[PDB]
Amino acid sequence: SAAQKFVKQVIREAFLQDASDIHIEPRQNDVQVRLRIDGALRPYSTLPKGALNAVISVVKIMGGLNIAEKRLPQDGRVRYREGAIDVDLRLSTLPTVYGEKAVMRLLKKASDIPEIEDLGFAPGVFERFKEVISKPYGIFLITGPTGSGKSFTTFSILKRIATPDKNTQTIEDPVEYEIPGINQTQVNPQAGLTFARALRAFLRQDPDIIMVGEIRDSETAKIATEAALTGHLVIATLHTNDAAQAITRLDEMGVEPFNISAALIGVLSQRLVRRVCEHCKVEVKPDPETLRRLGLSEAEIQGARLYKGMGCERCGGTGYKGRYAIHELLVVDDEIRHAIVAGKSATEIKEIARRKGMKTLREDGLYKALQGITTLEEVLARTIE
Amino acid sequence: SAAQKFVKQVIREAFLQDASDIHIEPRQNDVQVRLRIDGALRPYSTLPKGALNAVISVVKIMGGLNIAEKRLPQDGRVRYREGAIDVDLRLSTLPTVYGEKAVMRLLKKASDIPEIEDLGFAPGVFERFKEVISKPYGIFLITGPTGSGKSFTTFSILKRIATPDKNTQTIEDPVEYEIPGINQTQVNPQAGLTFARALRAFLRQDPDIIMVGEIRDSETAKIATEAALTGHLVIATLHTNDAAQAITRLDEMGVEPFNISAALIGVLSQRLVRRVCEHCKVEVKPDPETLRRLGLSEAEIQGARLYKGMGCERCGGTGYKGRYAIHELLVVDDEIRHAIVAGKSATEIKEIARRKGMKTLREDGLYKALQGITTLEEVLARTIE
Amino acid sequence: SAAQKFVKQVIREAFLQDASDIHIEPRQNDVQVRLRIDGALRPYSTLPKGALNAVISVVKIMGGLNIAEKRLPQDGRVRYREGAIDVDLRLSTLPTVYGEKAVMRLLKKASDIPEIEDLGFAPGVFERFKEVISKPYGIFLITGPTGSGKSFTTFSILKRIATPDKNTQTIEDPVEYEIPGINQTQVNPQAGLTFARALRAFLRQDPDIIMVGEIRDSETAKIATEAALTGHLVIATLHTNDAAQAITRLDEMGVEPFNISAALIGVLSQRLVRRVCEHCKVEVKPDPETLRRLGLSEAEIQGARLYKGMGCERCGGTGYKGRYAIHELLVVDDEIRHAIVAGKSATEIKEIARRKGMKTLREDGLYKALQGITTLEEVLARTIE
Ligand SMILES: Nc1ncnc2c1ncn2[C@@H]1O[C@H](COP(=O)(O)OP(=O)(O)OP(O)(O)=S)[C@@H](O)[C@H]1O
Ligand SMILES: Nc1ncnc2c1ncn2[C@@H]1O[C@H](COP(=O)(O)OP(=O)(O)OP(O)(O)=S)[C@@H](O)[C@H]1O
Ligand SMILES: Nc1ncnc2c1ncn2[C@@H]1O[C@H](COP(=O)(O)OP(=O)(O)OP(O)(O)=S)[C@@H](O)[C@H]1O
Ligand SMILES: [Zn+2]
Ligand SMILES: [Zn+2]
Ligand SMILES: [Zn+2]
Repeated sequence: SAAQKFVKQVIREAFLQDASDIHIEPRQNDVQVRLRIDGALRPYSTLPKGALNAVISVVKIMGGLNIAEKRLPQDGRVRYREGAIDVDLRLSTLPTVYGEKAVMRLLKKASDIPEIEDLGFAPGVFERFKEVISKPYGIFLITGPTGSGKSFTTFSILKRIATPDKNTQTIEDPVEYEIPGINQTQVNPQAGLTFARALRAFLRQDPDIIMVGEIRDSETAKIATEAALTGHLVIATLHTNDAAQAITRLDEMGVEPFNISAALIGVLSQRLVRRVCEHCKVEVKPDPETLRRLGLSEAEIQGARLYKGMGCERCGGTGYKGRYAIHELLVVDDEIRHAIVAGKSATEIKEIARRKGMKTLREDGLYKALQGITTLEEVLARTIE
Repeated sequence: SAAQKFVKQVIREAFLQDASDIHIEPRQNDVQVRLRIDGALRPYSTLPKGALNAVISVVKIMGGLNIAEKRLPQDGRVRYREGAIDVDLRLSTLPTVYGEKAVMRLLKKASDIPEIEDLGFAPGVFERFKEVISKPYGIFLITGPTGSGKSFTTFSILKRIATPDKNTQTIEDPVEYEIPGINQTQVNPQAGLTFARALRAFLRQDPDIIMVGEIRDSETAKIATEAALTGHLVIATLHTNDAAQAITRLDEMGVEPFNISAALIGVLSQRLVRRVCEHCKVEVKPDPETLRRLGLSEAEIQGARLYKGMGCERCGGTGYKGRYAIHELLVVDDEIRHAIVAGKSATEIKEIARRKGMKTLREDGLYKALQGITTLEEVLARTIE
Repeated sequence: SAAQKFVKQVIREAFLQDASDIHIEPRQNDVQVRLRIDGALRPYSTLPKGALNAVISVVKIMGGLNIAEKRLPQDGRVRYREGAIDVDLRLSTLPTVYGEKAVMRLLKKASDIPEIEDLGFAPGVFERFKEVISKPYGIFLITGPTGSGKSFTTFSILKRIATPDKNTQTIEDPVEYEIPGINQTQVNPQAGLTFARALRAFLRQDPDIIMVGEIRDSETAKIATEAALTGHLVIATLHTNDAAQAITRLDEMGVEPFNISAALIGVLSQRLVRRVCEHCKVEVKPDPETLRRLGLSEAEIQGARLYKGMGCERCGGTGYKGRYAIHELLVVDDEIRHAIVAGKSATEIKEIARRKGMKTLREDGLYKALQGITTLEEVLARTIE
């Protein structure tokens, strides 16, 4: 067909450019198609309004979606294959004013998961991070907004840690990609298999490592914490702007600070900044007023260099190509446990940690921005500085 | 054709007078016709009682309603075109003791939606408003009664922030304006497309900005907060007499307070006041004693220029033409976060917010009455403070 | 049948090596079986993928699990006896991506039933325990999670109170031990001999002490309570984490509040906590804030020491050797009854009880931990939320 011919090419072009998502959107007069690359959407094509139905058909067919239904959202999955390329897609259709909208999400593979040496950790923090994950039990929290690289990190860790002498059990919503040598369980709300329900079962499963996909309940916060106290390694995900507030979040979710204190081994706060395109990279001579505001001594200010991409055909005008990770790693020690009990605020916990040598998201992004890995713009945007 | 001539004229006059609604009311010995202008009903004309059924007939033909049925309400939509007039009309017929009443609403378009610079924000509030909508994720609430300008503000915001690198998704009941650049979806009961069912689907649609037209049920209030939590920007409308009560209401609706404190960027409480007609505008010497019980200081009573419109042909005698918005903008910071958890009252929150810089509705009203934008009574009639 | 033979061989080999746990894990092309020996998982054997369901059915029948239910976790206990192979198995089935995973833990072979003086009650709590179980009649509830030591405690009580001048009748699912001096009846669902059917018969068997293995009906709860009212002593097992919630549990099962208030002598809640290896004990300097937060008085904090096992040859790798029980004893008085009728919450009731001097599991666990019986972390794990 011609609609079949379009879906093949847009998926192929997405796989070739490492696009995260494909948006097929009807509008007043046309159909716009967009690709998400490096977290940001780009224009790809524009179709005649009549093209919409046939295209939606091709997509819905791939995922076993009902062509008859156009009044309700639908959800499908397809293992898509075209000679060279092989990728799973999650298809989503949504009724819109101008007709159904389709979104195709290209899922990653276990192949794609990095080793912990290739995460982007600075030299000093890397050795601390290597240490905290090597502990035999406790709970290690990874926090940040969606698209922060949190899953990539958690599985990077599990890739180094889940050896055959251990049981590695995972609760996930959904399971994105299957990992060899660990046990994975998928949340099933229709059946009633919730995060809290599966976690309770894990305790009956002789676990060694438990991966909690996401902590939203009080209930899962307690069980995840109880697994930790029981003597297991717990890797879980929380949604917090900061490392320290993960401590306060657990308190508000109802974990008493003495439980938190006896189980929390460390918190990692992750954000994902965009990487300056190499072809169109250009030095910008910077601004002493910022750098001043992130109290970089005025000895490290005129030594400092900053960079931006200019936009070229090789980055679609973006000035960016690929992404990089920035890290705020809070390691729990004997001065911090005491501050968790006694009830210090997140701000107070953080000043202690920083005074021990914790680098913040800002301070990390900046160190990477002074290498031209990313722009100062991107750093202040994803964090708050 | 005489009834056709009347309907033709009254829509023409409503159009030119910026009239929300036309009211055609059967009364004991006549028919009364009123225009709502600036939110206030206004006498337009009187018809002789035996002319009712001809006029209702014209109105029904326009919206394709049944003439035979006079015992049950009816509803229609017409795209009205006469001369240079192009308006969408919503038609309502309803049996009353003296016959059927008719209401025709004149609908606005996307072109009527202002730029955020033209929303009427005081300069100190406007800079904070801007910093609130420019955040990457979180939930921002716009509260107040119907006809307060909630939608105008919402889309004004989306005009500035729904840039083409982002997915901007809408759920609405109904979709009012057709907006370029964004994706809109309408609630559909008959198909089972709830607010909550739509919103659940949005989370598999790779969204950046989410707009929830109205939060009515407890489930929708939870999913929108969740979506904010995970890393999405959410703009939603709520009904509260006060900015602080939007916090409390989410609580009452079932949202975990730790989730509220975590996701909430801010609240905007809004009303509409009437502008002083400036063909009537006559300066009025303020009464200091009355301006003192109203919490204004001695400095503010100086530099106070009050006005009242002495009715004219252009303002229909009311002394007012046009409307203006008054604002109460709660910006969430850490102290408001700690008070949201720990279950402080709305009154407690409010006093925190003010101490931190928030102007109440009354205060923003008074401030603009001293600029002669509006009059004192309008401020007092639109604010219980 | 080939499946049945495999399961018998694995349990045989686990038994003989003294393996802790047996793991049957589906994989992508493979069903992998692992044994945990001396703390580590070792590879036992590999089964083809198409053998998975056959094996899972075998182990489900052994633990009385549902074969049909494949998308929820299940749990059962089994006593495996084939020849010299005699071992209590805890069975756990977990839904995973490649199918159901089954885990079987080999339980430490049950020790002989002790005197109530060796159950490990605190000195003060013990005097109350002794006083509750001396009562001539009424119902005494023993409650807690699976493997709490419930059955072990009830038979220890029966060891003391079941005297030859009394008839002591027992309804069990199933019968575990072989105690002299008493009469024991096992539930036969096949024959129609239910918990409730037996309990009505017991009232025609002239009893003195009745023991119900489990209350999981309304009718059983109602008959057991009725038996307590007429003037029989009833020891019964519930599965509630909190002692005070066990009262609410009976109300949910339909027992009239006034029959609960008149019959309930008290409720025992217990946990099993791992014990520190004596040959390996070290002193830990505890944190005053933590102790304070756990309700310890300033006098007690003064010379408080805590203990940990470092890992010793005697205790394998872990610093723990054997178990000990912690207790929470709710003794019903006149005030409690008044709360039950016109029912206050389990929270209020627990408050009242604590005000009358009732020790909590954590408080009980703490003091035992303060003596070196166990670690705080073991105590915190079994008392969380
Ligand atoms: N360290 C990294 N360096 C560069 N790119 C990365 C890195 N980690 C992740 N990415 C990319 O960014 C995307 C974000 O993926 P994720 O790791 O899932 O982030 P996440 O949203 O925090 O994970 P979730 O939502 O908890 S399942 C990945 O698909 C990769 O394309
Ligand atoms: N800032 C403003 N200044 C002056 N007039 C305004 C302003 N905002 C809105 N209006 C007028 O007031 C009318 C009602 O505003 P809306 O925003 O549509 O009402 P709303 O009830 O607050 O929100 P809804 O219920 O979702 S339409 C608009 O149609 C305009 O005519
Ligand atoms: N106070 C105790 N100290 C040491 N070990 C105990 C104690 N109580 C029980 N145990 C042992 O731990 C196991 C406890 O099992 P039970 O006493 O049967 O518990 P239970 O509460 O009946 O569990 P369920 O739900 O009936 S399977 C038994 O093997 C006991 O031998
Ligand atoms: Zn470039
Ligand atoms: Zn005028
Ligand atoms: Zn030891």
